[PDB]
Amino acid sequence: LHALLRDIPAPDAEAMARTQQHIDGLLKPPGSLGRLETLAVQLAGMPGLNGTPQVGEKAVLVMCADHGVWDEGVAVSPKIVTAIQAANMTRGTTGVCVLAAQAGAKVHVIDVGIDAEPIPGVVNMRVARGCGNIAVGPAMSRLQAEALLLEVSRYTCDLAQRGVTLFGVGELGMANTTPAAAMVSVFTGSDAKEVVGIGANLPPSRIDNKVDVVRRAIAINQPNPRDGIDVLSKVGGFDLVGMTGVMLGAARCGLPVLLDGFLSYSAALAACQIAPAVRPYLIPSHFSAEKGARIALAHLSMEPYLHMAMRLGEGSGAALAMPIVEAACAMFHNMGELAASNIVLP
Amino acid sequence: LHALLRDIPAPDAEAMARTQQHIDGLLKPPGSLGRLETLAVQLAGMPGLNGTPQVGEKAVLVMCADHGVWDEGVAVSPKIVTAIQAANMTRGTTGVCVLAAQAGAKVHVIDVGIDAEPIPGVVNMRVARGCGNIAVGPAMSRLQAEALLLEVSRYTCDLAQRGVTLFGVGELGMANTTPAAAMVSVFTGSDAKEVVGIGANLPPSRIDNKVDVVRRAIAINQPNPRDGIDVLSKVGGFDLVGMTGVMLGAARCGLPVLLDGFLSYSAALAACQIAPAVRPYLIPSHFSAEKGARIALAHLSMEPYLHMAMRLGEGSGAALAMPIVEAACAMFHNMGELAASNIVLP
Ligand SMILES: Cc1ccc(O)cc1
Ligand SMILES: Cc1ccc(O)cc1
Repeated sequence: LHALLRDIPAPDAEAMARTQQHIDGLLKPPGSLGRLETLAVQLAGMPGLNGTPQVGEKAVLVMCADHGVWDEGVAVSPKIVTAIQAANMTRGTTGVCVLAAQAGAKVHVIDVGIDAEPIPGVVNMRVARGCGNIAVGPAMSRLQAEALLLEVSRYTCDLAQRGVTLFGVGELGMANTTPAAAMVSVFTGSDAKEVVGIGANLPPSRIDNKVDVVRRAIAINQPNPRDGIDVLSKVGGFDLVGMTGVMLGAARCGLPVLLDGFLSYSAALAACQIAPAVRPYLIPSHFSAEKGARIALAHLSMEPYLHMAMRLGEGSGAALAMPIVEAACAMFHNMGELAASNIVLP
Repeated sequence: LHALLRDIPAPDAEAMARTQQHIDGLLKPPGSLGRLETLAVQLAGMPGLNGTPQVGEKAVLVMCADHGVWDEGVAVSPKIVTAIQAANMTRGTTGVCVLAAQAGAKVHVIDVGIDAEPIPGVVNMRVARGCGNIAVGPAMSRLQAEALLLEVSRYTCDLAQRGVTLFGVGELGMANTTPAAAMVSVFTGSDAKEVVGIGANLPPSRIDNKVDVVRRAIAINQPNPRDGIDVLSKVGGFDLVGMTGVMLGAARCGLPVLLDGFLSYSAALAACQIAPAVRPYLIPSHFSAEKGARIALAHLSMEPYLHMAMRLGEGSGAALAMPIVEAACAMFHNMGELAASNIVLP
């Protein structure tokens, strides 16, 4: 794991320069394609991409797990929905499945800690039958966190070997917006009230209790903000840990990762805390409708492309932005050049 | 034309109710898919869609024309670029071509007034060899405007007959951000300085002159803000007129139109002024980086989905949002239902 972190590659400045120059000569006024140009150069700097913006196969990794904090009444969704939906992921009827198919991406469902019998068809990396209730203790042990990180990380890089060049990260876990808020608060030094949202339609009344639970989790565990692993293990979850693992693996493999929503931003904060080298590999998708979104995004210095008021999760936003990535590549590769049309601009 | 305007259909409230209800039973927390749900219901209300969100063939209509105001030094792009790029549109090397191909849409290049010899392969609907210099007079006659409106409108509906269900609107005309700003100012009652932008890399120095030209166009012509045709003919352009025509035709045909950037917002203001019934057919794409964008959008009460800092034009933003539209349809049609999984939410 030290190795892992040690070996994350830096972006290829040379490839990026070449990229920029090529983009500048395309059939348009310089800089006119805005963030599409910026995205393209960003991809060019990614070592697993072979010096040019390209997209091979696409995959969306969905990390599923249950949380003990559910017992604190912070979620109106029945706990069993995690297991139900996980099964549904195998049948292609879920939101992320539908959008991924639309984007030509494959969905990988991973059970990192569902509190139910194992589900056939789901990748089994289960740590436990749900994590500990962060309200009264840690979610898990540091060892457990590290091991899951390693395992997911590896799994991710392995896919790379099979032609995957673009990852999407997502989750599924009833009550997961609670640990997500706790992490955000901790990492950004924001107060709980400012980052605690409605999650999956939590009634307005119930908010206060959710805020209290978050505060308690923090007071009781005293996670160290300078230690991302410490934070994850204490007030995080298996699903949160697995998402961070995808980010770590993609980065190590020198490949791009598309973020999803709020939950994903939390995992991204942890990943960047653990290894800043991860940053350049992350690509935002949409601007989540969860209350704590703006703060979390400011801390990652990220500006999403999509404003859809989405808050479903599952990696649905990631799948939705995939076409944008492909767009930047198409632009890079298929547009004609100014010089070829004898067009000369000041 | 009175007929045309008279026959624009109202949205189908019945279809929309059915839509909403179906969306509500899908495999997700109610309202969790945000604007994707809203978009879907919006499409369901469109009469040419046959009571459900669907997308058949896609087309992007690019209206090309020159402007006399070019002579006022408001644009650094050589005037001939309009004609050059128009030809390029026929070869599939332009920005909109590349993105449309990515979206599976076909590009229709229409010459409404290029100041050059006719270009083979381009649809010929040329009014004149460039419009009048709005700085010292009207762009064209009212008759000319009406006729172009009619003709484009018809052309648009005709495509509908051939399986097209989703339109994209774009333009190509050196110096066109000038009449666009004039229109915006007029319709929104905003001062010129507030809506005049850099266009295609106009140098910061040159701005002042651009602002003056806009003011002059307005003072001299005295267009009537309550009369959209009056405004278009006076301080608009052939390209601006044609874009409005696409919007009018799509609406009459009861079909959706995806807007592009700043230029398209101007045409949309005119269209809504001329026929408010057009409104429900319009769908924003991206949030253009042109200075006057926010104001123009506020007046249309529209919030774009994409934040790409784009300012190329040509209908590039429209092509880029097409996949979003298809996403909303896929969601509507392919997701499973809560009840089927025995999932019960409060
Ligand atoms: C120089 C140029 C190229 C393309 C375009 O759409 C406008 C201007
Ligand atoms: C009820 C539900 C459905 C899907 C999902 O991802 C979360 C909760």
